[PDB]
Amino acid sequence: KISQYACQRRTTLNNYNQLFTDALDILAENDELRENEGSCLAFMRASSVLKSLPFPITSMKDTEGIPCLGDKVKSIIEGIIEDGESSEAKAVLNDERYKSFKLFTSVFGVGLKTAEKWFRMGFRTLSKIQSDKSLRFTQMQKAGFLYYEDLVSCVNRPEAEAVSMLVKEAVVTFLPDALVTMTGGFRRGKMTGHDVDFLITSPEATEDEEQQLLHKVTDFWKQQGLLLYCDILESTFEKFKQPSRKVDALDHFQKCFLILKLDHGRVHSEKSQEGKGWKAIRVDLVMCPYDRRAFALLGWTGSRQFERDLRRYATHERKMMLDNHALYDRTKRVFLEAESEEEIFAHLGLDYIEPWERNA
DNA sequence: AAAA
Ligand SMILES: [Mg+2]
Ligand code: NA
Repeated sequence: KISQYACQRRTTLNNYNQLFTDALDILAENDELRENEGSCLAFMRASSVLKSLPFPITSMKDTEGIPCLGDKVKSIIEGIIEDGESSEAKAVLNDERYKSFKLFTSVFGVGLKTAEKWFRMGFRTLSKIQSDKSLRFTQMQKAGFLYYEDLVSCVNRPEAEAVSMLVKEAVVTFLPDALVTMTGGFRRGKMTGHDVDFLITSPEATEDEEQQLLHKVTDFWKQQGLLLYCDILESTFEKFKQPSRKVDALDHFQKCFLILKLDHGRVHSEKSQEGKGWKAIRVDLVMCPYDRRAFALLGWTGSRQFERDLRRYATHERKMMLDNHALYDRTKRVFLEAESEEEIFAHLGLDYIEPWERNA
């Protein structure tokens, strides 16, 4: 019997139900925009469970025994089986508010509030926003518009690997024992991504050395002329605090949101200049204390739905509190240690789910 | 105030 929890399902990139899940993902995104958290969650859970199926749904009978498929969701599935299209998802794709929100938030530095503001001002295109003489843009938005075409184009695996080399080369210059791991979608087996994320940790670095590494690495790139954008968020990590109770847990580790200049010569692909000879790439770096590296790796590998269900399962089924920094057992009244993701899964009483099986 |  298929579990209601993504952390008890294996979800690989061979999705046999993309016709259904692309429609459910659009409906979930619209409910997020319309601030309908409940309807958003119901569509996300339904989309997630269909992504785990090893076969395509071809009739309503095929949905028998599948959890997280309410009456509203089953009406949407029925409509797609009928003529290969979702009239509901088609109406969202043609909605002016939905189109504007997708288009405006595609800019780095533009979120829900700024997209809503521009829509209510009567803006509908990025050309009209950029050329407006009354609008004032944040430094993040200026970078978002300047490098827009590069940031909107997919980062592929040769580019992600080229970025990994740059990150490792810079990091070991200041901390030679540091462990650098690519996380996010690429760790889950994805061919593309909007950004490249890394977890950095050092077994021998001091509290101060750990704090200074992201500043040293970004100053080095600034000197080389590779730092196009940089925002460093200082750590608010607390060694002895209980893990988050929130549905969507916050990460308190030191991190930085960057835009790096990736020279074409560094990329070893099949297509190896054409234009400027470089590509702007969104990169995130996270630095964590050595003893929390398994919790941080688990949180940053994702997917977002896999993380939500992991934390929900820990709370509701095991009376445990899990977040990117720790695992606390409320019955035993102890923090649980882990040197690997496998040990976290074993503490939770879960069969180990490989990173490429976490595409929930 | 509003970047996973
Ligand atoms: Mg990612
Ligand atoms: Na955005």
